[PDB]
Amino acid sequence: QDGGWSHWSPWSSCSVTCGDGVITRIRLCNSPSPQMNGKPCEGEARETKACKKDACPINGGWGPWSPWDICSVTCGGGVQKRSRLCNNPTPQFGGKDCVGDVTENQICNKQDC
Ligand SMILES: *[C@H]1O[C@@H](C)[C@@H](O)[C@@H](O)[C@@H]1O
Ligand SMILES: *[C@H]1O[C@@H](C)[C@@H](O)[C@@H](O)[C@@H]1O
Repeated sequence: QDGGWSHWSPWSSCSVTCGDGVITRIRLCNSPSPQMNGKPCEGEARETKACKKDACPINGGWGPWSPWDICSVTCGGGVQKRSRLCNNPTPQFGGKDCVGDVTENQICNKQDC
């Protein structure tokens, strides 16, 4: 009794919901399975195909902070600024916006005036 392949199983769904992945389907050497010294089934027991979905969301990421602006003062109470860019990367395909402020403030040179 030589082995015989069962019918293919239904194709699975895409391995991913976005971007590229694969759909798989399987067979069993059980229709009939091989007996002792009978020929085993010839071929593949699994078949992986490829599926392509829409691009995955790209969440925003902050770029480097700009250098601190020079202090508005040399003694008592200064305020210097600093800025950011949400373009490393820029949000795309429904990705989340960067979290946080685009600009930063801080007191400086607050000392003996
Ligand atoms: C599965 O992957 C996530 C990241 C989103 O792209 C969903 O829309 C998709 O179903
Ligand atoms: C700037 O502030 C003035 C008042 C002086 O104290 C300078 O020495 C400082 O750089």
